Amino acid sequence: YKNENYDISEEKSWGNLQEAMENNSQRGDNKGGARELYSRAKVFSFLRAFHAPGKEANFLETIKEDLLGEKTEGEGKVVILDLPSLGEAADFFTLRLMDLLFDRAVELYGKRQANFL
Amino acid sequence: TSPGLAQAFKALGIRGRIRFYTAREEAWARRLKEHLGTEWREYVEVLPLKVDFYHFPELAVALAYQRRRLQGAEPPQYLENAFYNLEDWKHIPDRMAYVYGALRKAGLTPRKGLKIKYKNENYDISEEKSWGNLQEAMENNSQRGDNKGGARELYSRAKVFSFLRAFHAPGKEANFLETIKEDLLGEKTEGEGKVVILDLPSLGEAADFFTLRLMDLLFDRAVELYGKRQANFL
Amino acid sequence: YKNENYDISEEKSWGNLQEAMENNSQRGDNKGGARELYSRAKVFSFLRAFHAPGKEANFLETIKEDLLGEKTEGEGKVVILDLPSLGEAADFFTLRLMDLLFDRAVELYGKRQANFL
Repeated sequence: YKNENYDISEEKSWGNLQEAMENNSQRGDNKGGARELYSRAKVFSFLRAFHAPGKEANFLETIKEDLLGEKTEGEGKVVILDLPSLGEAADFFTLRLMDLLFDRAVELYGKRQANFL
Repeated sequence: TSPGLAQAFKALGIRGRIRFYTAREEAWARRLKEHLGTEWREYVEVLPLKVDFYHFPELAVALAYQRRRLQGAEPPQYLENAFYNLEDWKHIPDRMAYVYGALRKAGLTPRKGLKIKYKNENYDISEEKSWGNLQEAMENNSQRGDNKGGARELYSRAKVFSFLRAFHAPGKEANFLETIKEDLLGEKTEGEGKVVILDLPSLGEAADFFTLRLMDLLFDRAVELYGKRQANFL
Repeated sequence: YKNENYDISEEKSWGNLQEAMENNSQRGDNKGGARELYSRAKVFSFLRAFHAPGKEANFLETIKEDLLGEKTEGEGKVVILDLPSLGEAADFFTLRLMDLLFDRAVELYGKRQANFL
């Protein structure tokens, strides 16, 4: 932020970040997308269920590497997803995973086949 | 046991009428030799579908501008500016350095001896040491406002050209789109027939882009010939 | 442009006009319709087929004068259009032509009749 390096993992540095972020721009001029997101931040509360702090995991990428990876070519990997454990976000994740897999398969076209069901 | 057009033409004695475009020339040449014999070059002509993107940077920007765009279509602003104003940049060697640098940063292998004119010193992209010196010089200038945006955005966000590695062949200067137009509607290739067969699967994910662009090119030329001669192709 | 007069026909004056346009436009402040059109000029490239320098270069006005001109009242002039020569731009032109003619037919109501097929 600006030119200072705050550590949001710490309570005091996060408080300093919040104070510097809110107090400086006390003019209400050009409340763009980012500022209004910060104002309406409460819309992100439901993500606390399927969130784990810090793994660079992105299980969608893991599934993509399992089914269409370079070093996982062949090997016939069977992927089973426990959709009911995802609650109300199952449809979104299913659609995004399907789109990602289809785009990867299209990119691989001309070299090798996707070969999965 | 069902023959193709190349084998049908050989039986009928029709020579020099098939032009085969593919990105797998070696694979098809071996197959052609074992079916049409040693003299297979008298019936089929094999031509490459790969293009040197350094020679035609306008094809590189067009391919990236019309990519997958997962679900919500979000054409980035920096690609849109480069897509519309690339021809203007060609008259300015300073801006064209960022375009060539963006291609080299993505991983596109250039031809040997290729040189650019960044600032006032001639650098060698094909040489690894000189490529490093050019890369550092592009950060020394990029320390103030300068010309942020336009060409500089392409160099910074040069990962959009990563997928072009499959379609790039250094030192080609072919432009098969213009070659096919001359084959079918060329002034000197008047009549006399010409069968053009395109190996679409070898073009991967760019087959849809090149097929639509080729048909637009051919249809516009056919309109220009109206009142003079007919297109006469299927 | 501004207050200086140029000659876009001449190469050097056109270059001076370009220098005037892009030299002072290094602000990016509220890009409007005109500047956005200038930045996207290639959209007009397909018009190169139908363009012809001159002043009385408008076949629509000539056809309007032929079919509804006061000088050509009566006459019975037969107008035939070679539509295929207009390529992919025929439809538009045709529509426009009709609308133009129709407007004049409304403007002459009470004075005379259009009288054409």
